[PDB]
Amino acid sequence: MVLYFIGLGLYDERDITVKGLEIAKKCDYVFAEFYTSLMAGTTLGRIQKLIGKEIRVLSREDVELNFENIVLPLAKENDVAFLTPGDPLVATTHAELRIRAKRAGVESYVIHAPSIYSAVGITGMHIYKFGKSATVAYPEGNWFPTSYYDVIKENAERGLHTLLFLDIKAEKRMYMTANEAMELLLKVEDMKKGGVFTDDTLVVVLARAGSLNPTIRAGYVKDLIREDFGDPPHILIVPGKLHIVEAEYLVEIAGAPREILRVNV
Amino acid sequence: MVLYFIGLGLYDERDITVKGLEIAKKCDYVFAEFYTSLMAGTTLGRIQKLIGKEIRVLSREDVELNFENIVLPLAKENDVAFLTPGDPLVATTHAELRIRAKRAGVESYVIHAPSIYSAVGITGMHIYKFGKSATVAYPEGNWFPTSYYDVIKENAERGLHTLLFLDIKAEKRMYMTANEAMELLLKVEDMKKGGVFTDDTLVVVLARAGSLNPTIRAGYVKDLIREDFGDPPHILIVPGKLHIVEAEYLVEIAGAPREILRVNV
Ligand SMILES: Nc1ncnc2c1ncn2[C@@H]1O[C@H](CSCC[C@H](N)C(=O)O)[C@@H](O)[C@H]1O
Repeated sequence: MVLYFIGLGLYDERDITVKGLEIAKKCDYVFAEFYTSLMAGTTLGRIQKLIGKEIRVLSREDVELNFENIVLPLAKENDVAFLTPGDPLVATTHAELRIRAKRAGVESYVIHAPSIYSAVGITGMHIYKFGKSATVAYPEGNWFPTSYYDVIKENAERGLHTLLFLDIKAEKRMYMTANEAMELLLKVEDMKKGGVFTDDTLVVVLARAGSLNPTIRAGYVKDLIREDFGDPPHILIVPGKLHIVEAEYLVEIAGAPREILRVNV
Repeated sequence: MVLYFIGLGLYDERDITVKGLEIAKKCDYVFAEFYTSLMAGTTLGRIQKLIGKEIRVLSREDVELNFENIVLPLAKENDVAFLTPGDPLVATTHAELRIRAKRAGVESYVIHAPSIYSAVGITGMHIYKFGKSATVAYPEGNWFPTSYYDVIKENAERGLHTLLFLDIKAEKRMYMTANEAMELLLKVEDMKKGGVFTDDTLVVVLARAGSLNPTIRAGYVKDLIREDFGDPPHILIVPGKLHIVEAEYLVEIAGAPREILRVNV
């Protein structure tokens, strides 16, 4: 009679919370989805071994089209778990699944876990100063979306930081690197000429958040555009005007050039 | 030989990540602070039992003034952990403590935990639509803080949602309720008269996120300002322009007035 949305965390199988793990172990059936994102630091097998239950993976169609036919039926006479990378419901479409549960007469509970949305706090930048977020999507064919560029402009104009989620082709396990994102942004700038993203723009790259050894680098596009930030996933941030304390952290912890203390503060 | 920043999570001792627990259990010394937030579902004893170590609790003064004299010295010859509610680097100044660690020759690592900043996803509102965040602080003496009012105004003008962290006076066991936050906002409104926060403003309240049964309520200030949302902690949200799906969730899950379904595109 109960459905549990359980978050898996940032990177590997140990990023789930103790609460999530224990609940998952007591569920009769355990489902999971890896289309909204991937758990780059582990494998389905390792997650299964930790939970001690076989995990049935669901595709985007399985969920968006048949959630009420695949998952909910079992939740009627059993405790069912639905695992998702990060924190449940941080992905825009999963909240509606709670409504589906309701109309099916199934109780649902959410077990939270760390999300890159909150993990960016490790960049040393004040979380309250992050504005609207955006996703840098790979262009394709005659389609060249650029709304993420406008988001940076609007945030920066108000002295706010911009968190940029990078595109991912989960099915094919293809990660967009911060380098590719920087190249795309420069391309958009050349098209729009808004003076929003250039070689002189200060950016911050956070790679493999959740890991004990994430890569945290800060600096100007001209210097970081071809730098190796390690394996995915990568997150890109365009800070607004920095608080001195934010800048000091980027310099001392993220290897930012001393120049940011007088140019970006 | 190292210092660990480990989050404890939203509500109880099981909100710590498996990663955080396994590491905490192997540290030689464990410190913690419980003034940045409130974990309403646990106690020091239960946390100690789970980790199997004695925990020395530090006050805001111990940390901000003497972190390098109380914690860092031991981290030079031992494995030390510093525990905090939620995520250690979200809506705190703990990030700066990493700078102190570096300058003291101590390597530090961060272990994330669920944060209220991302947990708001359970309100059904799109995470990317949250703009700048703010804190509603208790007036003191002749001092009446009001900056949070301007944050709401700036976000709303952009159609963005506003997350409002509520004040806390740990040593006095005072946890600002959503009701008190609403009362303060109405007073600021009377002064600035910007039409930002009135009895007709739609707001969302999330209390005790992390628990299995958090209170999630949406409605007009006039109706919710005297409603009982249960024990603290609470956070207040002022939605911007709602998506249909956002409104649908608030109605179905948060008991919001069905009239908000009719969006004024
Ligand atoms: N479980 C919870 N439910 C509702 N609000 C919460 C909460 N935990 C924290 N808050 C809110 O955030 C304030 C503390 S701010 C510190 C937040 C913490 N680093 C984190 O990552 O969550 C509280 O006063 C309250 O307004």
